[PDB]
Amino acid sequence: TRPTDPPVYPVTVPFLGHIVQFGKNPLEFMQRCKRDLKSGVFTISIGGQRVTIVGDPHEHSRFFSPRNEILSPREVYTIMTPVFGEGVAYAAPYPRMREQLNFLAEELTIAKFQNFVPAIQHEVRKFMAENWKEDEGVINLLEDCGAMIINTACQCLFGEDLRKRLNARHFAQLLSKMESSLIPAAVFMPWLLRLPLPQSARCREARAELQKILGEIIVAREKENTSDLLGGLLKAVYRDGTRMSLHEVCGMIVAAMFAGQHTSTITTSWSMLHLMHPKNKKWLDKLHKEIDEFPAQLNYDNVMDEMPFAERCVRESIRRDPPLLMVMRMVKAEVKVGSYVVPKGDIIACSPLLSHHDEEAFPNPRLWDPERDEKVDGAFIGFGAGVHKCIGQKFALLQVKTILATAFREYDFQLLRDEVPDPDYHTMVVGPTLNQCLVKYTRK
Amino acid sequence: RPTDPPVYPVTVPFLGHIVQFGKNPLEFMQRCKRDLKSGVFTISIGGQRVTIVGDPHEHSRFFSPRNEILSPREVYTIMTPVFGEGVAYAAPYPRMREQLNFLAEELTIAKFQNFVPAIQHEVRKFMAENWKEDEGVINLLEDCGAMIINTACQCLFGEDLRKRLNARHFAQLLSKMESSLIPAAVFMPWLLRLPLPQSARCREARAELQKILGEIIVAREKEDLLGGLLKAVYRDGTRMSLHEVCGMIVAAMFAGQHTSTITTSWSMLHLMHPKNKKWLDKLHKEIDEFPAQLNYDNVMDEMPFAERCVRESIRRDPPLLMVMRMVKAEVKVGSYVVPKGDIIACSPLLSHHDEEAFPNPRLWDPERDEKVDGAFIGFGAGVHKCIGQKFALLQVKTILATAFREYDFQLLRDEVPDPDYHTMVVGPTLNQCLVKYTRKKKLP
Ligand code: HEM
Ligand code: HEM
Ligand SMILES: OC(Cn1cncn1)(Cn1cncn1)c1ccc(F)cc1F
Ligand SMILES: OC(Cn1cncn1)(Cn1cncn1)c1ccc(F)cc1F
Repeated sequence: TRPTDPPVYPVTVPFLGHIVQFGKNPLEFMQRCKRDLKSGVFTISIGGQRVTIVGDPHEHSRFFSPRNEILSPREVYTIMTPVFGEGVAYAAPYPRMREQLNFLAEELTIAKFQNFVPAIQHEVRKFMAENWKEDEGVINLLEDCGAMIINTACQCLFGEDLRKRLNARHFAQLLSKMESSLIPAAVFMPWLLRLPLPQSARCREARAELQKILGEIIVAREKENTSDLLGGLLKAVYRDGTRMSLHEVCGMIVAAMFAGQHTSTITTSWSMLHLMHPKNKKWLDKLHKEIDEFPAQLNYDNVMDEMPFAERCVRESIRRDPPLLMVMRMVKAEVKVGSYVVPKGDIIACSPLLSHHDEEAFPNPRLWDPERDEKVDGAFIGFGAGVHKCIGQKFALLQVKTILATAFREYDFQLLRDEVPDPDYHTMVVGPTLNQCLVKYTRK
Repeated sequence: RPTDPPVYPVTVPFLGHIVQFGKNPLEFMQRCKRDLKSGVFTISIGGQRVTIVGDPHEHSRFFSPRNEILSPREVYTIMTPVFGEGVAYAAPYPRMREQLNFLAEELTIAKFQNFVPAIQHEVRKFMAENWKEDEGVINLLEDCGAMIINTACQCLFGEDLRKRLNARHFAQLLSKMESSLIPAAVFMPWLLRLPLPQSARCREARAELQKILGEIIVAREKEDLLGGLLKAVYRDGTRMSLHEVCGMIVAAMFAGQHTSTITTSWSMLHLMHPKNKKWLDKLHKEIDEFPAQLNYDNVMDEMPFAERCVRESIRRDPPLLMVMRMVKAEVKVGSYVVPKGDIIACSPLLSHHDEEAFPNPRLWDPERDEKVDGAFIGFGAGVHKCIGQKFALLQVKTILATAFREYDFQLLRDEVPDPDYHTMVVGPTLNQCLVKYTRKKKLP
C-alpha cells in the first residue's frame, strides 16, 4: 500500500485471492466491489496478481489512450502465442506488430467489402435451405449461428480453391480446438504456462495443421488470389524490403478468423434471441419495417447506410452482454486514473462487462432496449477504443446485420424458454448458455 | 529420512521436475534410475514428492496393499468430472467395488458370445466405406479410433441407443471430456480449485450424455451394457441412480476408447514395417487358417501369436504411463520406507524398459517374455487390475485378423512413429501415422 492506490477489495484465501468469485460471476462480483468500496476504480486479486479495474466510464480514456510503453498489451497476450504464432503480432516488437495488424486492417477496408453482402446472403440462404428444410422444426440457435458465421466469413474471405481444401466445418474444428485449449487463469498467473499441458500441444498441433494446409494452397496457387485475404498477405511487403513468412501469414489468418468466429456468433445469437422474445414484439416489428423495404438481393449500401435500426439491435446485444468481458494491459509506468495512481506491475483492466452496467451510462442495464444511448460519452467499449480498437468491427456489424436481414425475412422463431438465455460465464469468450438456446423455426 | 529412497536433486523448487518428466518421462525416469543407482527413488512434481517403484522385483508391494494403506481416491480426483462427482473412486470403497463389479459382470463372459461377429461386421463396414479404392492414403491412428468406437458401441449397445447416440457423436463427447484433463493437477490438486473452462466443457459433455441416456431409459420403459446396470441392485436394497449409471457407461467407454485405439495402431505399425516381415508372415500363417466368419473360440483360444503382438505393443509403449496411489500409511518398498503423504507410483513405461526384465527394450519382439515375474504391468495388477483387459485383447485381435486378411499396408515413413508424450494417454505421434493401404479383394 501507497496512499495513491485504488481501494483494494479485502482478500481471504491469499493464493486465489478472488479468482473463484470473479470466475463464477464476473458481473455480480465486480458490481459488489464497485458498490461496497464506493469507487469505480478498484484493485482485485487474481491468484496473487493485483488487477486494477478502471470501472468508471468517465475514466475510460486513461486506459485506452496511453501508448505501448506505458500500458503494455504484450504480456497479457502471452496466452495467445500458440494461436497467433510464437513471435507474431503482440509478440513481435511493437512497430512490426502494427504493420502486421495494418496489413489485416487493409483487407477489411473497403473496396474489398463490395462483394461481401451477396456472398453473406448466398451462404445464409444455402444454410437455411439445407438445415431448416421443414415447414417447422427445432434447432439450437447458437450452434446454427456458428455454422453460418464460419460459412459466410469463409465465402467473403477465401478463394474457392482454399475453400475446396479447407472446408468451413473443418476450419471451425481447428479454430474450436485452439480456443478450447486456452486457460484464462494464466493471463494473471503466467507461471501456469511453464507447465506441460496437453492443451497447448493440442493448440500447436491445430495451428500447425492450418499452416500445412495453407502452404499447400500457396504452392498450388503459384502455378498460374485477386481480392482474397490470403493473396493479400502474400503480397504484403513490410517497411523494410521484406515479405511475410509462412508463419506470419498463417498468424494473421488465424487471428482474423479466431477473432470473428466466436464473438460474431455470440452477437448474432444474442440479437435474434432478444428479437424473437414476445416482450420484444415492439422491436421485432420495427425490424421487419426496416427490412421489408428492401429487395431479395441486398447490397453494400442497403446494409451499411440504410439499416440504422438493425445496427442499434446488434450494438445493444453487445452492450448488454459483451462477449469479451475484460480489456487488459500491463502497467509498465505508473498512471493517474481519476484520483489514484496505478503502480508499476499491476494489470490494468477496463471491463466492457462492468462499464456496460454502470447505472450512470446505461440506466436499467439488464433491460435490452436498442433505442437507448450511452449517457456517458465513450461508455460503450464493446469493441475497445484508442490504439487497440477492434479492426473487424465493420465487418462484424455488416455480417450480423446481413444475417438478421436474411433470416427474419424468411423465418419466424419462437424461443422455447419463457426467458432470454442466461449468459454462461464458464467460457473465455462469453455467450448465451448453449442449453437454453433451443428455438423453434417456422418457415414463412 | 534415513529410510527414504534417494531423491533426484531439485533445482527450481516450484516445479520440481515437472518440465523434464513432462517432456520425456522415459528418458527422465531412466536418468533418475541410472544416476541414483536405485530402482526406487523420489522425484518432485510441483513440490509434491513422488516415489517411483521402478524396480520390477518390487511391483507387488505397490499392487498388493489394500485401499487403507495405498489409496487411489486422491489420485482419481481429476476424473471426478468424467465418472461423476461422488462416483467410483469418489464413493466410499465398498460401494466403489460394487460399482466396478457391476461393470465387470458386463464383460464376463456369456456376454462375449456375440462380440466377435459384431466386431467383424463393423470393421468390414468401415473398410468397405472408407478404404473403397484399390489403394489410398489414410491416417491409421484416426481410422483405428473410428473402428474402436464403432466396434465397442455395436458390442455394448442396443439399436435404439445407437440410433439416438451415434458412434461419431459418442466419440466427440468422450474426446471433449478427455481433452479437458490436466494431468498436472493429479500432483498439484490446488489447480482444480481454479475456475477453468476445461472442467465446464467436461461437465457439459457429461451432462449431455446423461440427458440422452435418460431419454433412452424412459423410451425403453414402454415395452446390453445399459440394461445391465439398470438391473443392478446393490448389497443393500437399492438400485443405481441415473448419475451412477451414466458414471459406469462413461467409465467403460472412456477407458477403452483411447487405450485400445493406441494399441491397435501400434500393433499394425509394427506389423507393417518392412523389418518386421518375419512377424507379419507369422501372423498371416495364424489367421489364414480361419474362415471368413470368426467366432469366440477362434479369437480366444486359437490366436496366441496375435496376442503376443498386441501385448508386446503395450509392453514397448504402454498407453497408461504411471499407476499411482496416495501413501496413507508408511510402506516398505525393498529397502527404504515410503513416508505418509507421498504419491507412490509404479510406472509401466519405466518397468517395461528395465534391462533385466526386458533385455533390449526398444526392440519390438512379440516372441519375448518378461524375465522378471510380474514385470509386465500394462494392464495393472492386484486389487485394481484392468477389467476391460479381456475385452480389449479380443477387440484388437479381431480387428487385426479382419484388417490384414483384406488389406496390406505400407508405412509412409522410414521408421515406426515416435511415441507422442504431450498427451495424458500416450500413443504414436499422429503426424507420423500416414499409411498407404492396398486392397487385396473386392466385394461389398
Ligand atoms: C462482435 C464481434 C467483435 C467484438 C465484440 C470485438 C471486440 C474487440 C475488442 C474489445 C477488441 C480490443 C482488444 C484489446 O483492446 O485488447 C478487439 C480487437 C481486435 N479485433 Fe475484434 N471484435 C469483434 C470482431 C472482430 C472481427 C470479425 C475481426 C476480424 C478481423 C476482429 C479482429 C480484431 C483484431 C485484429 C483486434 C486487435 C487489433 C489491434 O490490436 O489494434 N474482431 N476486438
Ligand atoms: C489396451 C487397453 C487397456 C489398457 C492398456 C488398460 C490399462 C489399465 C490399467 C493399467 C489399469 C489399472 C488402473 C489403476 O491401477 O489405476 C486399468 C483399469 C481399469 N480398466 Fe483398463 N486398460 C485397457 C482397456 C480397458 C477397456 C476396454 C475397458 C472397458 C471396460 C477398461 C476398463 C477399466 C476399468 C473400469 C479399470 C479400473 C478397475 C478398478 O479400479 O478395479 N480398460 N486399465
Ligand atoms: O481478443 C481476441 C483474443 N481473445 C480475447 N479473449 C479470447 N480471445 C478475441 N477477439 C478480438 N476481437 C474479436 N475476437 C483477439 C483475437 C485476435 C486478435 F488479433 C486480437 C485479439 F484481442
Ligand atoms: O485410467 C483411466 C482414466 N485415465 C487414466 N489416465 C488418463 N485417463 C484410463 N484407463 C483405464 N483402463 C483403460 N483406460 C481409467 C478409466 C476408467 C476407469 F474406471 C479407471 C481408470 F484408471
